[PDB]
Amino acid sequence: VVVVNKQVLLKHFIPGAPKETDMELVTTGTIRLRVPEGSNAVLLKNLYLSCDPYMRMRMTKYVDDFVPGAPITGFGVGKVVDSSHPDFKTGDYVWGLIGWEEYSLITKPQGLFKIHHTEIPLSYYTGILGMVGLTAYVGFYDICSPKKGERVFVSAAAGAVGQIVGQFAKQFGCYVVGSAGSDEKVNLLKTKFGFDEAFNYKKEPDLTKALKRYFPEGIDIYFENVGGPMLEAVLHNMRIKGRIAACGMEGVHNLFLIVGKRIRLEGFLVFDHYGSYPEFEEKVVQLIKEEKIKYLEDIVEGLENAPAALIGLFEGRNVGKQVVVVSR
Amino acid sequence: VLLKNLYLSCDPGFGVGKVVDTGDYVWGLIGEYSLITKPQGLFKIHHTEIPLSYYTGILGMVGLTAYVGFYDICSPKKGERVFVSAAAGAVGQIVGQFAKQFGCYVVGSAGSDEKVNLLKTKFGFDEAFNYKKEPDLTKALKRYFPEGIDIYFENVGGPMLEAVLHNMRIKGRIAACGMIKPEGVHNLFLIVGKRIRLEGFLVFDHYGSYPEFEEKVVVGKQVVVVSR
Repeated sequence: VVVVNKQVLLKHFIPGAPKETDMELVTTGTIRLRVPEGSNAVLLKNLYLSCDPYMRMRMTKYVDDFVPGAPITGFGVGKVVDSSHPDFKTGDYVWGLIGWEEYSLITKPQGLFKIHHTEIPLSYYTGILGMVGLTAYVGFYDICSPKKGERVFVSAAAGAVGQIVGQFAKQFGCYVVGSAGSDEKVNLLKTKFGFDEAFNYKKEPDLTKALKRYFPEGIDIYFENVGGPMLEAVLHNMRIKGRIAACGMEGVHNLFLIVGKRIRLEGFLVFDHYGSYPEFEEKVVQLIKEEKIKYLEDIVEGLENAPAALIGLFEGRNVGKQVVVVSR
Repeated sequence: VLLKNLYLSCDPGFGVGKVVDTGDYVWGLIGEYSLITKPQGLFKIHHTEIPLSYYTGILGMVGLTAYVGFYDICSPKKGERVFVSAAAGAVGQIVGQFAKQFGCYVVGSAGSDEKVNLLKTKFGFDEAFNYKKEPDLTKALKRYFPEGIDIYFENVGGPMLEAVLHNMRIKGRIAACGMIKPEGVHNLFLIVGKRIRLEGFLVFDHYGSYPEFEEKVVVGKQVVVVSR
């Protein structure tokens, strides 16, 4: 039994900006609808794919590089078509690292997360109930060591992770301000996403002065997605014993302030915190069913459009988390 | 307290005195004699058997800075790989010896051969180099740390910090004790993929840790004297 398996490949490594033509759709590839006789594997029918900003790095030659001539890979959601592994069976829904294709043979099924809540749209497990949401959870609740009433700044706040960090922070009793690159997004953070305040970093000539304006008594917590001058502007406006969770990130000349302000600047990677996933799924499903958290998805239909969607996200032309629908 | 002042330190003041109005020896922030309105700034010197002068440095603020910065902020473990900038300075020298005593591999940085060669003899450093006869600090640190750096005791900043970040291991730790528009660091994103903790501290928050500290093992740490 053989079926068409369209794929989106990385055409080649790149050094500036990315283009639709750095990827290619191939439609002359096939797949058996069975896992190899003798492996403990699972074959997935892929439903949804996430476009996440860290995927830019994988296109240039210390995470795992993409491979030229092979399917682009990334987080997504699938249905189990066939499984010779004890922990999965036909019809189970899962999320994990999958190919940019219609079908993925998962050789190591233990890298998959079981979706227990098939009653909440499955595309959620590409973001808020996925890697993105789990990033925000561990970055805020763990790395920031927050306390009620503290003063929180989120850069790229309009992005998928930032929006979630801000709502966890508002829910925690913090004062919350956020940064974005367009008026449409600054307004949504206030009107959709519960942020106390928000500005367009591009309307502002002096980021230090801007942050002063929103934080008269200074900043306790910075959720960092950006770096550079924005970081310098935070350090100038940071309070004693403040905390910076470095989730993502030219030059910073401001660091000596870390000494006199007793600042903790710590990087993390969501990949170390998979053990926190079951707790996280429980909390966030509950918030969503309680209608206490808000979430917008940018939905693009068809693999054929995935390259454009990814480049769209890279440029910041998305509004809320960017999702590709492969099928059903 | 009216104190008769015995010893003065020089950092960038601290000293040791005797209580006149008694016989208690103390250390703390002092100015011949000093009137003290607020005396919580004065600590007792609970071992008059050790020479008292040492309470301007190694049994004083300097030593306490090294202690809390290394034992607390760096979270060290035996066998880890430690780099100390300004190693020849009063704090650095002490950090390095706490680290060697803790079982760590220890390398240090200084600005003159007299001090470098001093660090690699008297003060027990495994390695030491002179930052000014080194075109490429990144390459230099690589030379002394083939398997990379777990811990950086930071006194300097700038390009040295960039050089440490390039050479730092996963989950490494930087205790920011001091930093000399300053020079930029262009390297910080490495903090993300390496899961590095970069934390500043000020000894002034840690006066409570002093009793603990005092109970310890048993061109110089320079004490200017005043009396007998």
